[PDB]
Amino acid sequence: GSSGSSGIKQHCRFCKKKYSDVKNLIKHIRDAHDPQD
Ligand SMILES: [Zn+2]
Repeated sequence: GSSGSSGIKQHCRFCKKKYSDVKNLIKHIRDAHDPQD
């Protein structure tokens, strides 16, 4: 009705992908991109 229904939005700008669970996003990057390294 009238209430900001929480909803996180994480997108791998790098590959313009989408991951429901952020935890996966991080693992996906360090696995594919791995820029930090
Ligand atoms: Zn990616």
